[PDB]
Amino acid sequence: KVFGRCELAAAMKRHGLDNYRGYSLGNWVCAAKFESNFNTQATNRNTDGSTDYGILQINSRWWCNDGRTPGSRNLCNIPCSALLSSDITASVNCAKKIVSDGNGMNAWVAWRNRCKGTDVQAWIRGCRL
Ligand SMILES: C[N+](C)(C)CCO
Ligand SMILES: [Cl-]
Ligand code: NA
Repeated sequence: KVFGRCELAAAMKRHGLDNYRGYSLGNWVCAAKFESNFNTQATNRNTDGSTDYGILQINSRWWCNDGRTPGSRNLCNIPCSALLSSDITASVNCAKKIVSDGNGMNAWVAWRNRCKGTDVQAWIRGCRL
C-alpha cells in the first residue's frame, strides 16, 4: 500500500507514535517519506547483504528475520515480510523498539540526514488528526 501523507500520519498516531520517545509525529512522517515514499512494500538491499523492509526501512541485520542475513538477529521477533503489510502495526511496534535502543531516530540515516533539525511539522500540516 502507498499511504497518503495525512493518511499515514493518522495511522501512526493511532498506533501511538506521536511523541513516542519525544519524537513528534512530523518526524515519523518525514522519516517514512524519505525511507519508503510511504510505500509499505519498499525493500532495499544493503551492501552487507541485509535488507531494509517497509515504510520505515527496518533492517534484517538486527530487527527481523528474513532467513538470508547471516549472523543477524530478530529483535522485533517478526518475519521481515510482516513489515511489508498494508497494516502498519508490525512496523510501528518494531520502530518503537528501535527508537528506544539508545540513539533515538538517528537509527534511521535518512531521518538524520533529511529530517533532523528541519521544520518537520510541515509533514502533518493540514491533516485532520
Ligand atoms: C530502521 N533501521 C534502523 C533498521 C534502519 C533504517 O533504514
Ligand atoms: Cl532521543
Ligand atoms: Na535478522
